[PDB]
Amino acid sequence: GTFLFTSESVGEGHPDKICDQISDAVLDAHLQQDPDAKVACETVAKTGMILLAGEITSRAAVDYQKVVREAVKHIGYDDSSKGFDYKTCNVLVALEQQSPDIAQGVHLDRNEEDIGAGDQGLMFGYATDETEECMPLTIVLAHKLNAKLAELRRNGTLPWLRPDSKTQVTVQYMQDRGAVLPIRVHTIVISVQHDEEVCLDEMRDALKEKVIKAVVPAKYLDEDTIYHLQPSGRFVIGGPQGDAGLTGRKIIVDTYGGWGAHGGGAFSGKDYTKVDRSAAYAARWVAKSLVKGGLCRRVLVQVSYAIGVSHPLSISIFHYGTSQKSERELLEIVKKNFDLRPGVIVRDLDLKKPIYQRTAAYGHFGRDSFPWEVPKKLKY
Amino acid sequence: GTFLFTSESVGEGHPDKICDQISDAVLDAHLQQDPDAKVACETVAKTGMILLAGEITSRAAVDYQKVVREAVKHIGYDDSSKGFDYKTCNVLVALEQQSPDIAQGVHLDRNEEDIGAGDQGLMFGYATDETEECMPLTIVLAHKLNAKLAELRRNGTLPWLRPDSKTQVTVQYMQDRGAVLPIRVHTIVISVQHDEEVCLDEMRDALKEKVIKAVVPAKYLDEDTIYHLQPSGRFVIGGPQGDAGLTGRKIIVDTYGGWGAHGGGAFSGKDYTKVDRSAAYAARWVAKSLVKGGLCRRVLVQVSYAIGVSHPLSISIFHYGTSQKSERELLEIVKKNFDLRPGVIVRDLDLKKPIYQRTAAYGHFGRDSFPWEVPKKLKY
Ligand SMILES: CSC[C@H]1O[C@@H](n2cnc3c(N)ncnc32)[C@H](O)[C@@H]1O
Ligand SMILES: CSC[C@H]1O[C@@H](n2cnc3c(N)ncnc32)[C@H](O)[C@@H]1O
Ligand SMILES: [K+]
Ligand SMILES: [K+]
Ligand SMILES: [Mg+2]
Ligand SMILES: [Mg+2]
Ligand code: NA
Ligand code: NA
Ligand code: NA
Ligand code: NA
Repeated sequence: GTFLFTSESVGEGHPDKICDQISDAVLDAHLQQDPDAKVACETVAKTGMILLAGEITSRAAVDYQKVVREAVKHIGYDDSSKGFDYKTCNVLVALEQQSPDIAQGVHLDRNEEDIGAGDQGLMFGYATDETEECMPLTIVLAHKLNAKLAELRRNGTLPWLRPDSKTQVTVQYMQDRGAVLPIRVHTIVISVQHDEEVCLDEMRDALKEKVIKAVVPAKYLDEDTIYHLQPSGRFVIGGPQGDAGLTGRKIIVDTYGGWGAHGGGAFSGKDYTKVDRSAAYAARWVAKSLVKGGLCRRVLVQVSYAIGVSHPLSISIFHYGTSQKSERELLEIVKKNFDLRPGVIVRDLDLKKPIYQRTAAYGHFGRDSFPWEVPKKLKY
Repeated sequence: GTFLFTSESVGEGHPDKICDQISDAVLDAHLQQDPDAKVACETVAKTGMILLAGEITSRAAVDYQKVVREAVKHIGYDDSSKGFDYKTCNVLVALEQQSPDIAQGVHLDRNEEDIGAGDQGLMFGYATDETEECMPLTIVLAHKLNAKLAELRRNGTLPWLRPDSKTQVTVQYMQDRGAVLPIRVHTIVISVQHDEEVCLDEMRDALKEKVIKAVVPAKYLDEDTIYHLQPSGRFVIGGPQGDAGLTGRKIIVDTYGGWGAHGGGAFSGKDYTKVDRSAAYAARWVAKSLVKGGLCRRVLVQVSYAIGVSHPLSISIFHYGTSQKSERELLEIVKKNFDLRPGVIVRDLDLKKPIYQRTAAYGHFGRDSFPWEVPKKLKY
């Protein structure tokens, strides 16, 4: 009756995550001045380079040099010895206006509530009662391991740490009438960029004692748990120098860690009219509302859109057998309680607010009581 | 008992797909000369620009200008009137060697069969008996609609078509003891870039009569089917000019269209040591082998790895209730019949062969009898 499931997370300095954070720093900078900015900002990172490419139509005056460099500073890349330095790297900009053909078909001369979806696409939300925050334990633990690394880097207790990290957690679960129950941690991987001086044994001991034991409850760890700590043996070169980064290349880290499903679209760098983001946030909100409302223990929600059309083309509910109500009944409850037009989601979830950089590391869900994490009280 | 499910596909000229195809053209060019090339080539596209960024260590001598421009030519962007021209666009290259720290931890001085995984990560394979090729009908139809557009563009019967397109198909299904049975097509979306002269009514009529009816069996279409054809109303600006493209931004189009699951890693531009690709191909091979072997009607396979470690850290089988055998029994069959070390997968699936550009549009699975699509006969 038991099975394994694995999820990963990455740190703030993983090169793809750098790009997500920069893209959302750009979005936030625009929204601070123009709440209706149309933003589709992709970021690419390689040795010494941040490139911004995409489409922005906005009344804001944004200093891209400053915004990019401040984001990199916050992440911690502040010296050539670390492989990347916000003070001295190249920032290149290839940004144009939003296509007028898109604008006319999506939002021009439309009532805000009746704005069209900014694109076609499909999106999923997911929730599971296995944690209070309604997220899979595998990814929660993986994120917290990366957060702990950043904490110990920033507080100076492990000064050999650098910002680029990856973690991976395999949990053994039991099945429980469609719900899942975590039993134990089967395997943990941690890889983190480090300075030239620290030895492998010092790092592996610190990762076990000061990172894993600080994060993972002892009840989940036992004599059989497998640890792969600095498994490559050496990780001095890191950040964009070690591996090119791009926005939207961590979409499973950003969401459910392999659980649930994904429609494919990236979140970062996009304003609310891009339903890839807003409708995925709304679908999470629906899923979490169903679980916290006691209607089911685990649920997957699909929605889809066509460019220029406000109402979703399809809505689907999959409850894994964890409700007394049928999926059809849950779908009817959802349709009676939620309006998933993007021009309504923006109001319900306050999606013109410049909080997006905060979403761009450690997952978009299960944290911080963002609006999509506050369940809606359902009438049925 | 019925539900809706939606999947999308994109055409060869969608800007993200352009990048996937270029990344895999670069990979193939290296593999033609050096079967052991280490390749991690990301591509970015915006108005007038293809940028290559990443890491390649190879004995090949590759003319990146030629390889990139030939790929864009094949896609069909050959004139400024179409928004992009292989003859005149900018090709910029930011390629460095593979990090020596990665190389030493993954493959240097290792027996090929015992090469480490090139990264940590998780990967999924999926198969469903609802089509002969063991793929979801929603995405099969979505891909075929894009292929039909390209066919009618290239044969001159719809000369107003351009290469950038997106499609989306919503199917109504019945549940059948964990398997799924397609009933009818509920909604179809098609958006395709077009010339300045053709009118909306001509396009919508052609898309219904010459594209949809040519692709979708009439038995699935009825008076209730909803058609969103050129729903934005105008799509003259397209390709990278309309929307920036990046490699690895169509990972759900590349795989199962929202069905199954995804571990997050992109395929294109990566040689076999990157388990994001090779282990996902192997997991598809496992899933399809289980379904074609009669052991189940629908199955999801998870595998995961740590950088530098050859054997997977976890393997999991989820059969949706579609087998008489337990998931544990299927897992034991898989473990007895498959060796999922990357240095064995490469031999079984012939992954040094330069066929990767062929995988980079219309999905990596369900087509062309690639090695991962030829089931393994299972002993149990
Ligand atoms: C293996 S390259 C993909 C990711 O793995 C990490 N990485 C880079 N170099 C190493 C290394 N030497 N050892 C382990 N992980 C690494 C970085 O987070 C990078 O973005
Ligand atoms: C809306 S931008 C995202 C994708 O949608 C497509 N697209 C671009 N412009 C339009 C348009 N005017 N109408 C419909 N789809 C478009 C292109 O495939 C692009 O990559
Ligand atoms: K990369
Ligand atoms: K884009
Ligand atoms: Mg990456
Ligand atoms: Mg895209
Ligand atoms: Na274990
Ligand atoms: Na819509
Ligand atoms: Na319909
Ligand atoms: Na491994």
